[PDB]
Amino acid sequence: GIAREDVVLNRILGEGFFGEVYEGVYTNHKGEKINVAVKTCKKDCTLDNKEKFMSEAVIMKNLDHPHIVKLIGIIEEEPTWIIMELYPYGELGHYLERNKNSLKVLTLVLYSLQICKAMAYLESINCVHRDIAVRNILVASPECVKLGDFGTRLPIKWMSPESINFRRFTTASDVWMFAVCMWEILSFGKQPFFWLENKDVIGVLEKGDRLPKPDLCPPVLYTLMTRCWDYDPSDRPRFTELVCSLSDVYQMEKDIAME
Ligand SMILES: Nc1ncnc2c1ncn2[C@@H]1O[C@H](COP(=O)(O)OP(=O)(O)OP(O)(O)=S)[C@@H](O)[C@H]1O
Repeated sequence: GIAREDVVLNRILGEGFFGEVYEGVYTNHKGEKINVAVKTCKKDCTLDNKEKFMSEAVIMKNLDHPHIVKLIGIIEEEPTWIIMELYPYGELGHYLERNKNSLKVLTLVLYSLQICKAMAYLESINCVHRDIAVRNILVASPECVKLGDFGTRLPIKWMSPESINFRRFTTASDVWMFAVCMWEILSFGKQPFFWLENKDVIGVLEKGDRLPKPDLCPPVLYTLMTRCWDYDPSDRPRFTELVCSLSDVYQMEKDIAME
């Protein structure tokens, strides 16, 4: 496994819920130097938050999809370190903001498809991710993003009506939220319903109003987003079907870009 000696902290990366995340270098059993992010848990909330820290680590440790953040190892002895791959382009929302002028639709559709592949995997195990948003999606390379580790100020503007109304979260509410994430991506990181305050969102939804089609979003893709935002969760597509529709859209946008 991994030993603390094999991991050195170089700078701060940022504050996570449970504690500071640092940038470091892990050295392999083969002597390879891997750039890592090291998650830390603040020496605090006795058992409960510290149990939740470890429990979330073990899930991510068992997760292995090419478009979910990669857990490299866990150092359990106090102070506990979770070693993740470092994703050098940071958060998708920031990365979309910076590269607004040069990103084309092909790529926006590709990031959407990647996330949706990750969700199809989660869907296969009836595991609900409740934080499918550009702030929670990391950029591994211009062509590769990874869904972060996020499955009580709730993300109301990202949430399905059932979730806002009853705190029900199912794979179908993740489908609703995933379409909101597509909307963020296609809008270059705008916050959904930025023009409202949280308390106002449900009532807008309840009357059938939806996020408008982003300017660079193909109509075919907006129709997919529309189906995702069906009020009735049974009528929303499943992720396995989104993956197929999204591959088709991607393939069309590539041909269009190439010709
Ligand atoms: N593998 C990574 N590569 C690059 N930046 C990362 C990585 N993991 C986290 N970050 C960044 O570190 C900061 C926050 O870490 P997060 O995991 O988002 O915090 P969090 O979601 O509260 O996580 P925990 O487990 O709850 S502390 C943000 O800047 C993230 O973008």
